Parts: sequence; C-alpha cells; structure tokens
Amino acid sequence: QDLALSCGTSEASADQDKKKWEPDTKFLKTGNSIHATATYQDPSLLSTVPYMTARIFTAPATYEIPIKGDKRHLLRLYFYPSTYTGLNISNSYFTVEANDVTLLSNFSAAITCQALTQAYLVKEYSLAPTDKDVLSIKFTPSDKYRDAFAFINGIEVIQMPELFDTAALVGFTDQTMDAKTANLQSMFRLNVGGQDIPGSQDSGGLTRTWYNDAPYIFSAGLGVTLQASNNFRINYQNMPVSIAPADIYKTARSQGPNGDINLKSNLTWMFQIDKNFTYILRLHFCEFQLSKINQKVFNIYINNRTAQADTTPADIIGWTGEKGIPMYKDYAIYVDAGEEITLQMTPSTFGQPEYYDSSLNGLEIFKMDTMKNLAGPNPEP
Amino acid sequence: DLALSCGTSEASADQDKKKWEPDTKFLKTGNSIHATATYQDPSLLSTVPYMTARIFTAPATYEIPIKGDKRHLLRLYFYPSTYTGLNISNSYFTVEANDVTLLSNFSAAITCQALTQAYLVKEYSLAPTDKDVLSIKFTPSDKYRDAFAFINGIEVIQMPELFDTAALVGFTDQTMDAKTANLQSMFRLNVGGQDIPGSQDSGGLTRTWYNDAPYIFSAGLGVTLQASNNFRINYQNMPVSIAPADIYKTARSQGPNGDINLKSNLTWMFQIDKNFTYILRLHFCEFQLSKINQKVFNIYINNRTAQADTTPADIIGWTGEKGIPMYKDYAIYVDANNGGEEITLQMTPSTFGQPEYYDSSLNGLEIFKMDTMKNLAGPNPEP
Ligand SMILES: *[C@@H]1O[C@H](CO)[C@@H](O[C@@H]2O[C@H](CO)[C@@H](O)[C@H](O)[C@H]2NC(C)=O)[C@H](O)[C@H]1NC(C)=O
Ligand SMILES: *[C@@H]1O[C@H](CO)[C@@H](O[C@@H]2O[C@H](CO)[C@@H](O)[C@H](O)[C@H]2NC(C)=O)[C@H](O)[C@H]1NC(C)=O
Ligand SMILES: *[C@@H]1O[C@H](CO)[C@@H](O)[C@H](O)[C@H]1NC(C)=O
Ligand SMILES: *[C@@H]1O[C@H](CO)[C@@H](O)[C@H](O)[C@H]1NC(C)=O
Ligand SMILES: *[C@@H]1O[C@H](CO)[C@@H](O)[C@H](O)[C@H]1NC(C)=O
Ligand SMILES: *[C@@H]1O[C@H](CO)[C@@H](O)[C@H](O)[C@H]1NC(C)=O
Ligand SMILES: *[C@@H]1O[C@H](CO)[C@@H](O)[C@H](O)[C@H]1NC(C)=O
Repeated sequence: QDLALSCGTSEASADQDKKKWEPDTKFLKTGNSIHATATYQDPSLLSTVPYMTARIFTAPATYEIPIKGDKRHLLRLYFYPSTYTGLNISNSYFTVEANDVTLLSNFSAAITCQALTQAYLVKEYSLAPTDKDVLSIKFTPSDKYRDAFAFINGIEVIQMPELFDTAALVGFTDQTMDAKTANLQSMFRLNVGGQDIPGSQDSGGLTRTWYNDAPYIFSAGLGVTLQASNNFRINYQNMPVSIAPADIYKTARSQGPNGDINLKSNLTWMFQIDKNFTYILRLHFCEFQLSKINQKVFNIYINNRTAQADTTPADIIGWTGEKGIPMYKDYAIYVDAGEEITLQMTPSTFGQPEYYDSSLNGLEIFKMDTMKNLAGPNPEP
Repeated sequence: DLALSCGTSEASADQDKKKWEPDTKFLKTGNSIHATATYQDPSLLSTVPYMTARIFTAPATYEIPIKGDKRHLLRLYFYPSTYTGLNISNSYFTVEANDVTLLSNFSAAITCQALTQAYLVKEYSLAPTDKDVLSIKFTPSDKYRDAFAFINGIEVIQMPELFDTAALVGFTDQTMDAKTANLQSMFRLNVGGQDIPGSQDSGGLTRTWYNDAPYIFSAGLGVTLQASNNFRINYQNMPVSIAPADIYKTARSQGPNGDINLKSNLTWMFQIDKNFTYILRLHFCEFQLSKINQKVFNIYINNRTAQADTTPADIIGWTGEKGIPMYKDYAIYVDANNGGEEITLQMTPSTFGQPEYYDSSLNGLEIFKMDTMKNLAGPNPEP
C-alpha cells in the first residue's frame, strides 16, 4: 500500500535519491484545490521533487489512503514554503489530522523554516495501527486567522514493522513507558560519528535518512569519530535489520584515547523540542574495536538525570556479549518547564574498567502522543 | 535495488550501463572461495558479472535487507566455465529464497550445454514473505561428495503486484489466482519486434524482451507489423511496469490473405518443466484497425481452448480503442497428458460473428511457472 505522492504534479517524477513519486490526484477525496508551482527554487534544495510543486487548500480537504488497519505506518509530510498562486505564505496556518491523531495545529511552515534556517521541512510520524482500512488525512486552514490557507508538497505512507516496545523512564528505578501502541513523531535521526545515510541506503525499505550528528554537539570538543575495519560484518542475530542499517553500527563517536581528559568532560548533544511531551531516546550501540566486557564503561545522562550510572553504567560488550553485535536502548523523559533535550556521556570509574571512554553509534528521538496529539507550537525566529 | 557481482571486491558495470557491487557484505557464511574464469566466451555480452564467481563447499546464505510487504524480482547469474582448481561439471546444488525452493540438483553446465549458450540467468518473482531479510541459501548436493555450489551474480529488485487472476485453459469461466504465487520467468518475448535490453525496460525492472522468431513452429513466419512513427501507446490505467511501450508497437500476424490464414494456426512452441502450472501472458495492442469485429481470432494453448467458440479474441472488442495496450493471462497445468514437456501457443482466424478480416496477431508473450508446494525447481535438461 506504500505511496509516494508529489502533490501538484500530473506525471511521474523522481528525486535526487532515485525515489519515484506519483501525482496525488486519485487520493484526494473532499474539497477543492488547484496545482501550484513555487516561484523561487532555493539553492539548498537537493531536488525539485516534490518540493517545487504543491496543492493549495483555501478550505478543508481530505485525502483517503488505503492501508492495512492492523499495521503500523510511517507518514511523511513535505513542506516547501514559497509563494503559491500569489498568496503570502505568512498567512498559512493550518491543522493536519491523520484519522483521530492531530499531527499539526496552527502550523506555520514559514515561521518553522525561518527558525531552523531551512528552506524545506519533512514531518515524519509513526502511526499506531488504526484498525481501519483507510487513512484519512485532513487539512484544515485555521479558523483563527482571516486569509489562512493550507498547502502540501508531498505525502508518503509506508507500512513499517512494530519497531517500538517499552522505554526506561530516566531518573526512575524500574519504571517503564509503553510505546507499543503509541503515535510518534520522529524528531531527530542521527548517524553518530558517520556520514549522512540517504533513504536509498536505509534498511527495511523504510527510506529513512540518518544525518551526521556533529551539528548537535554542544560540548567543547567533538570527541573522536571511529569507523569499523574494511569488510567488518555486523551480526544482527535476532535484532531486526529494520531497526537501523549496518552503516549506522559501522561508525561511532567516542571521547578519545586520553582517559584523563575523558574523565573531566561529558560528550554532550543538545536538541530543541516541544515542551509538555514525553520523548523516547533510542541509543544505537555496536562495539567494533574492543572485544571484552569491562573495557569501555560509561555513564549516560538525559536532561541531567541518570540513564545508566552508579553500579549499572553502560558497557556495550556487557550488553551484547560480543563485538560486532548491534543493539539499541530506549529511554523516556517527560520535558516541561526547558524546551531542549540534552544527552551526555562520560567514563565510569565503577568496576575499574580497562579504558576510560564512551561511545555511541546512532541516535533517534521520538515524541510520544498525549491524548492523540503530536502538534507543538511554532518556534521563535 | 541490488546488483551483486559475486566474487568481486570493487564496483563494476556491464555493457548495458547497469552498475554492480561486490557481494561480500551480504554474505553471512564464511570459508567461501572466489575465482575468475580462465576463458571468456566471445558470446558474453559483458565480463560483468559472469567472469567472477563465488564457490561454496558447504551451505551458505546471503542475507539481503528487503521490505517485507513487497514482491521482488530475483535473478541468479551462472557462467559454467573453467576456474582454476575446480571442475564445473561436479557442481550440483540447491537454491532457496525464504522458504521457496528455486533450484535443486541444479547443473549449470548441463543446462548451458542443452541450450547451446555459455551463460544462464534464472529469474523469479517472489511473493511477499513479510520478512525484512531475503535469505538466499546455496546448498551443495548431499548426494555427491565432491559437489559444490557457485554463483556469479545476484539481483534483487522491488516490483509491483503485476499478477492477479488467470483464466484456466480448456475450461469456460474458471480462474486461477496468482496474487500470492511465486513465479519463475520461463520466456519473455517481444513478438514481431527486436530485442529490448533491460536498460529500455519499463518500471525500472530491467527485464529483457527477446524476439520471438526462434520459437515459431508453424510453417511460415507470418507477417510482422510495425506501428507508424511516434504512434502513441495509450496505457490509460494499466501500470507502465507491465511492459514497455515498444512491445506494443510491434506484432506478428498471419498475413493479408484471409483464405490462407483460415487453413492454418500460427504456432509457437516452448520447452518447459513437466508437472507445473504455467501462466501465459499474451500482450495485445491494435495499432492498425480501429473498430470491433475487424480482426477476430481463436487462441489455443496445448491444443486446448483459450478464447474460441462464441468468445474469440478481438483486441478492439477488449480494449475499445486502437492504441490501448492490454494483456490476458491463461493458466495450464502441463503433465504427461497435457503436452509433456512442451507448451504450444496457436492462433487462427475465427469464423464467429463474420469479421471483416480473417487474421490474428500478438504483440508480446511472457510465460511463468507457478510454484507447487513452495517449489519451482525442475530437472536438468537432456543433452
Ligand atoms: C499561531 O502561531 C503564531 C506564531 O507562532 C502565534 O503567534 C505568536 O505568539 C507568540 C506567543 O504568544 C508571540 O511571541 C509571537 O510574537 C507571535 N507571532 C506572530 C507572528 O503572531 C499565534 O499565537 C498562534 N495562534 C494560535 C491560535 O495558537
Ligand atoms: C541430478 O541431475 C543429474 C543430471 O540431470 C542426474 O543425472 C542424469 O540422470 C538422467 C536420468 O536418469 C540420465 O539420463 C543422465 O544420464 C544422468 N546424467 C548424469 C551426468 O549423471 C541425476 O540423476 C540427478 N540426481 C538426483 C539425485 O536427482
Ligand atoms: C506577508 O504577510 C505578512 C503578514 O503579517 C505581512 O506583514 C507582509 O507585509 C506580507 N508580505 C507581502 C510582500 O505582502
Ligand atoms: C505546558 O504545560 C504547562 C503546565 O501545565 C501549561 O500551563 C501550558 O499551557 C502547557 N503548554 C502547552 C503548549 O501545552
Ligand atoms: C556529566 O553530566 C552530569 C549531568 O549533567 C553531571 O552531573 C556531571 O557532573 C557531568 N560529568 C562531568 C565529568 O562533567
Ligand atoms: C510427474 O507427475 C507424475 C504423476 O504424479 C509423477 O509420477 C512423475 O514422477 C512426475 N515427473 C516429474 C519429472 O516430476
Ligand atoms: C488450430 O489449432 C487447434 C488446436 O490445436 C486445432 O483444433 C485446429 O484444427 C487448428 N486449425 C487448423 C486450420 O489447423
């Protein structure tokens, strides 16, 4: 049932990553709308597909997408804020609903793009099984602003495995958060210590993009990036390959070879998020240089609270049992009053490890829905 | 989509601008052997992927990340030549792909010798298995101690669900479902037209469509037809992945003499594997006539009825307009009392409804083997 719809097109198209797109026409169910073309092509666009073409809604409109009601789905909304049909994009405020889940509300693509110094947006969601064979995507211009309108450049609907289970609540002992039936928004997805991974190289056929993590490091010093040897094989064992592609686990960011400096600092990532949501941090690990337990043992903190410390710090081989075996660990945190998530790691002195270091291979951050809502406020410029 | 040239360590490209990459990072099992052939047959269209092979002396498995809900095209390339320190005629092995048996006791040397070709490409369409890994397992025969397995190239390509139902030959108004079937591509023909390389195939599937003349059994090659310059094939709602436009721009017909056409069947014959159900996909497009009841013809498969009597074939009658392409699927179980090892396709004009012409035509032809008990493996041919 997978779809890649470029809205506002009339023939097939393909982007710079060879992904094939088709017109959205046969899936638009209610309302009126016209095709529109952007008046300015930003040089930061990796492709004109699907960004340069849009469908404009000056009144509510609904898509109906056939899906398997028993399955989880990825939903991607592509937005390219430009001048369409002579309208000022600053008047665009609208709501997007996927069945009973609110994804966006008073959403301003123009404001959101300006705050991120970015010409385009991709909003990605993982929707729990609906038990309905139709996914209704409804666009509603705001009733609070006069001249408000909605727009969309591309829509992707991708069936995906149930890759979410439970997550350990940070700072609490033996408290878990269940995400098995949660609706999630992908906030960030990083190949830590490695290059961007395009969707064409993603596993599971999910065409996820994994970005390099360097822009999110806020500690002084970016550590030391590592790469597995030539033809090193990642031994997934019973972990589904859909969790993350092999190239995620073939690279990592570490603190470095000097244990004394490592003991005096935290490797620190920071991320801007929306307040009043619980977030899941999925940390991907794979040891490809060391071989034994108690060689590399490190503490991990999330928002200044403990996620592996004290007498149970992180040790990849301790968790996996053998070098080359990949793994992930899910942690949960409720964020209220700030609006950023900080991830920190530093060596542990517990148990006298051979080295004083820390490492991480990949990172994903998901927002969990609260009463069927994932929509946050627009950022400040 | 993946094109693995087995036994290589660097990326390569063939004669049709297809890029290939080494297979090593997808191989799960160790202690394989890689070898380069010591003789390059001049009939090879390219040294890629044929001239390099991987050899297995024990069961070996490739693990290829896939999307579980997708149907996939799977191609296996074999070049039974001389490799240093190996006897290729000793090779008998099994190939399975996610619980589907593709080959068993397979001898690439014997198969190549019977076909009088130096290389082999086996192509399969694998139904969704709802797993994110395609496990391709090569098992040397446990009947022969010195038997080993080998492979030169592997292709895995996502493909749409291009198969639905098929009309059962010889029975009226009875259908066969192939939506979830595993298929082997047996023949793929551009009827009346030139070879179409994979680079010119539709839907990114890089299928090759071959001219059909070698398979004509009837006395007389009929008359080939070609559409006018820039003739527009109007697919409408038929997916373009079904077949490229040039398939529908050529056809083979019986000819302009309706009196002679009524006295004979235009006949193709194909060698296949006994004890299997086969689907014949007949591709049609009328690019000369414009009205219903102008060309009306009977079609027979294995001397049995597939559109005859009061429901014969009429392209415009099916399509409604010239220039629109289409296909019809017919299914037949071939055993000892149904042709043995052969499929025969026959067409002749119909006398029902008094058509304006007495002719028949066909634009393309694909033959697929359906799996039985998750098995597609047949015996080796006879020298
Ligand atoms: C719709 O979104 C706009 C933009 O975020 C909101 O307007 C801003 O409100 C914040 C906080 O009240 C101010 O700091 C900004 O200066 C405002 N910007 C603009 C351009 O107005 C607005 O409140 C939202 N409307 C609703 C109904 O939620
Ligand atoms: C494996 O395949 C070989 C090759 O087809 C089989 O050997 C042939 O068997 C046929 C039928 O009896 C004979 O006519 C040929 O002379 C044989 N050729 C050779 C080279 O032996 C063999 O029987 C198959 N083995 C199994 C276990 O199925
Ligand atoms: C765009 O809309 C905003 C709405 O606040 C307005 O201030 C601005 O003048 C508009 N720009 C143009 C070019 O009309
Ligand atoms: C965030 O939570 C505070 C505390 O209850 C509440 O006052 C505020 O309205 C919330 N903001 C949003 C956007 O939900
Ligand atoms: C690491 O971060 C935690 C939480 O922010 C802090 O308590 C600790 O002192 C830091 N450790 C080092 C070595 O900076
Ligand atoms: C074909 O089917 C018949 C009938 O069951 C069986 O006896 C025979 O062994 C089969 N032959 C082959 C080559 O599969
Ligand atoms: C055409 O083929 C059918 C099926 O084999 C046969 O019954 C018929 O006699 C043939 N017609 C001619 C004219 O040979």
